Amino acid sequence: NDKELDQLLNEHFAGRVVRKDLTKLIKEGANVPVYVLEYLLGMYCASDDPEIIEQGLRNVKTVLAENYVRPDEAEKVKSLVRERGSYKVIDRV
Amino acid sequence: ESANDKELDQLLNEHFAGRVVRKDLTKLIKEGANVPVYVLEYLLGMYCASDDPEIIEQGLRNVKTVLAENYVRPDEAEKVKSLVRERGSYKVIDRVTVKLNERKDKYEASFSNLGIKDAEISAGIVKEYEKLLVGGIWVIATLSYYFEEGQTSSPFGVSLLKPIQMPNMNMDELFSGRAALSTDQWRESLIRSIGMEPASLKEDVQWHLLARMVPFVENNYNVCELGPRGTGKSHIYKECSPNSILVSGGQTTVANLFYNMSSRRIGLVGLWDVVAFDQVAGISFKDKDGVQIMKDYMASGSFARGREQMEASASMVFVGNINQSVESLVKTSHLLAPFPEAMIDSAFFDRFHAYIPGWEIPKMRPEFFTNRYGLIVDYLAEFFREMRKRSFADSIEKYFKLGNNLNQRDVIAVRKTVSGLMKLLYPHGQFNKEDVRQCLEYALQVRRRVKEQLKKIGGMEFYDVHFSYIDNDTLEEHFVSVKEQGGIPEGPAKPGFLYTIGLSNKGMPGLYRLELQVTKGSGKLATSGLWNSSSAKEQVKIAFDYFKANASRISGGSKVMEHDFHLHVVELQNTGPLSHLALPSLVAFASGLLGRSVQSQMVVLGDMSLGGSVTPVESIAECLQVAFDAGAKKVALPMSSAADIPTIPVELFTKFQTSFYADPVDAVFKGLG
Repeated sequence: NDKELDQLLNEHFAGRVVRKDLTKLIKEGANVPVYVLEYLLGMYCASDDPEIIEQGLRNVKTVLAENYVRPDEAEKVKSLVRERGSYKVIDRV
Repeated sequence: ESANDKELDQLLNEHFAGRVVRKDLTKLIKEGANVPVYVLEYLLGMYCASDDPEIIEQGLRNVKTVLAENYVRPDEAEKVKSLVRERGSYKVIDRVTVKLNERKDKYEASFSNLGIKDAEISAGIVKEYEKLLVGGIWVIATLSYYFEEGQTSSPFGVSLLKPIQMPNMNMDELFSGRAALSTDQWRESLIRSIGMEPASLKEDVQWHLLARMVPFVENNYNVCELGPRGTGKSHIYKECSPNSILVSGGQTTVANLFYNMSSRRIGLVGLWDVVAFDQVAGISFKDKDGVQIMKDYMASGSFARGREQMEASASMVFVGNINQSVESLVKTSHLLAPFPEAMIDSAFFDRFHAYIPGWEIPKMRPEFFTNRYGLIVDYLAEFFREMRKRSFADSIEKYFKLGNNLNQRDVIAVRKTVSGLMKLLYPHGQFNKEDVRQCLEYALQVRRRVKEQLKKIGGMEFYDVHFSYIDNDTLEEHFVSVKEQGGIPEGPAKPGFLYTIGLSNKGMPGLYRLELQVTKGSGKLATSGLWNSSSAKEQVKIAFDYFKANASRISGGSKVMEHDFHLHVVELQNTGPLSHLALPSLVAFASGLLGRSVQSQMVVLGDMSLGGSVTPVESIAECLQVAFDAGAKKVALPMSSAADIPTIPVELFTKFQTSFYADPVDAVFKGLG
């Protein structure tokens, strides 16, 4: 029935279920709120295949690592925007 | 030794060419210089070619001449400005930061000592050295002045600029160098890198020195260290790191430390990698919520101020002086009595990921300062800063599991400390099981010390202080002791104390202390410190059942069913778990329930079955020798063990008042007198 519950929630609350335990694997260390990671894994979950879950989890880790805007380097980021014309960053807007 | 020292020197010169220097000559310059040490390191790296004494001395002359000529005294600062205007250009040494004035779309450099705040600098200089944009670096600069009437920009411009710190980091080369060296060589070189003599220090002191470096590599990694004066606790945080700040006096307002709402600016915890509070005895915050904000940040790594929650990665260190003896402090409030009373709170100390026993380190003496090659301080600091970005706390799950005594906070603390040590010693990521073994043992021990102190403060809630780790291959559970603190006293103790001797699981004779606490209850039995052993719990249950069975013969009216008993096993020699504990448990129950103190300096030997059958003392001579070593004056033995008395040495046997009982009840009677 648990799988039936997951089916029903996916049917009626699509994109709102995140398979809690997975996010704990990312509590290894980060600088991002838990619910943000929840939403990211929700978008990148794709399916229930463990291989696909692991691959999307790796993609999420890499995405968080690549674009963080750690405050001390914030000014530097400005220059990267000014020199390159455009730059992608993760931040609270 | 000397050959090893020299070959290490060529290894450093080979794999870290241009990043190593004889650090002794540095103290030849330091005294007459206001410049931070790492700048001197970089300059000597630039101005020294080889080990020719003439070359070394001439390079030292050159460096002194450069510093004397081009330094800017703060009071002299205004003078320099005029010198720029009259001569058109002027060369200075100063720490420069850069910000992008988006209103003018131009790069403005700020000279902190000189007082200039918006000197125009070209985009090329900015692009060459991105470190200018992070926290500003010490550079040699060529100021230029150019004013036209009606202009709006700052008339000071910078034409030439050369950094005087390591501008870029190549950790691929660092990994190559580390892989090219042994673990012992790497650790010894790291110890040299802070200017200390590796050969003059013990291994334990080296590991505590590395524990000092740990806060530079793990985010939000708190640590507290109290010790005798003169051990150089504050040297590393104040001089040998541009990524650390030693807040003096501990007195800091929450607006400066964490967040200033008026300026909408983050405090120190967002600017520096390590914030070290010197001489914690003076810590006291004007606003009472300051301790609350510290607790929140230390617990979660982020703090909420007003309506906004903000994260910070600063690692907090608390260094303090100890004015008493080591042991005298143990019998004080606990160990952190030096800490201010406003900071004496169980929830506060529960956040400390580590205690560093600053007392064991020998006082700093000039022969402890190395004269050999070591990494440039700036290079080491950049290494630490980059290593902050990685994670290695998952290494334990490859080989070991944590014990069941560790709650989530203890688990987090031990993972953080293991990760920090692992990053310090093995940045390259290649390591074996025994290395992780050593690091995990160290982390568990240092966390356990905080656990003991917090237990001494809080009573019962933090009882699980028997931290241990389980191998994944042999499933052998290794327990870690505080060693230092975990070193027979004198006079009768209160009922519930007794000292027993037995062969551990390794078959070695060892001493253990049994602790019984009796409260009003319903005959329930609780156990702690039994190494989670099913067997030891079984003998404890056997002893409790036998005591319940023969309560009338011993108590004479005292009711077992009306009182709850809690027993605790403390191993004072780290020999291993003991299974032979039935008779000492029975004597414990008898002493605790009757309220009678056991005879002073008596060690009970032998064991019993559930029916009360007494067993002969295994390794009687060795156990007696151990009793003599620990200070036992009286011994209680089974009658059947008397057959092994002729095997006892005469001189050993003459030292004790030997008691032979017959059955466990007679053992009780002998014990209680």
